[PDB]
Amino acid sequence: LGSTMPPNYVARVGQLKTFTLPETATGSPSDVELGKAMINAWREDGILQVSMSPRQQALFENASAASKRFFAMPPNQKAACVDTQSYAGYIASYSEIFTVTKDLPLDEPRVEAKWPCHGPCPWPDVDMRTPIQQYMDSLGKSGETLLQMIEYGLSLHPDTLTSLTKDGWHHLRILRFPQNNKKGRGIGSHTDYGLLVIAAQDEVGGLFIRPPADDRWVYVPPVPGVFTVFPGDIMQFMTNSYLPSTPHKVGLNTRERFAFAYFHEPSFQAVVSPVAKLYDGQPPVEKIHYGTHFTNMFMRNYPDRITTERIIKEDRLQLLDRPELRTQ
Ligand SMILES: O=C(O)CCC(=O)C(=O)O
Ligand SMILES: [Mn+2]
Repeated sequence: LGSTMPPNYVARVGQLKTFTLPETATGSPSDVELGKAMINAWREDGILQVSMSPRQQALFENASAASKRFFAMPPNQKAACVDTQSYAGYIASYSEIFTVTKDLPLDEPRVEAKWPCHGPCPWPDVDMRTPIQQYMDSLGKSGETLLQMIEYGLSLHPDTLTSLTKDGWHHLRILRFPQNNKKGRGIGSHTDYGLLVIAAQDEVGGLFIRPPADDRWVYVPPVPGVFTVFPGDIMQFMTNSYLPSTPHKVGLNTRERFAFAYFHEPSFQAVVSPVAKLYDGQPPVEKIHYGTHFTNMFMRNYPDRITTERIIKEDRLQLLDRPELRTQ
């Protein structure tokens, strides 16, 4: 067994299905079968595991070392990693996070135009950049494949999902959780606001998920060599909950935990519409502008951040009513 389950936590140990993703998804009968089997795993368990190739496993090991190095920095070398235009940077709460949003230079056209959330990432040095960025380029390649497989298994119109993620606002949440000695939680029960979540953890362990109802909590054990995938609120909105939005909570174990939360997202300028085929005939009139969706939550979950104060003081929430921030 193992019992790597954090202490004082009642849950069922989960037996997950690992899958091996192609490097190049083409629409072959094998890809369609793999997609439909993965769709079945998300509808029965709410989460599934994907095997890492040796290249993917090495980028993950390089990125896992860089994270321990950042959190090993002094409490003020870390606090100085904040930008006035980007939500990227360090947060300390009882986890600690370093979020990597789209790293855009000061002279980039969308940064010059004061678009909300757009700006350069506050790296301590190029030694955290090369590692985590190369992991995000590999995780991005997996995100596009995972979406193509959902398209083939839900028999969706080709490029129904990959058309929104061209210039996707993919972001990574580099997580470190403390030991148990809130006052007893890492993160409470919550669902992800995005499309897909590719997650990774070390051997300590502490993730719990809630599977989709048939017609209690499940502990996700740390299997080496694999990463987990579960969908978010945007996927549930597009699919009329045919693919779920998995609720999940993180508990503190007897050691410190190091984890990664990758969000494969639509473009900041994407207008996500529901899939009519999966709404029995009547799709809602509601559409979600991802840029507004993202800005509203981050100017909300991080309300006293100087990134949020500058948006209200430069009225950047107005560029969101402009059509150029709504056309990809
Ligand atoms: O906090 C989350 O939403 C994901 C955390 C995670 O990936 C983990 O602890 O394994
Ligand atoms: Mn989450």
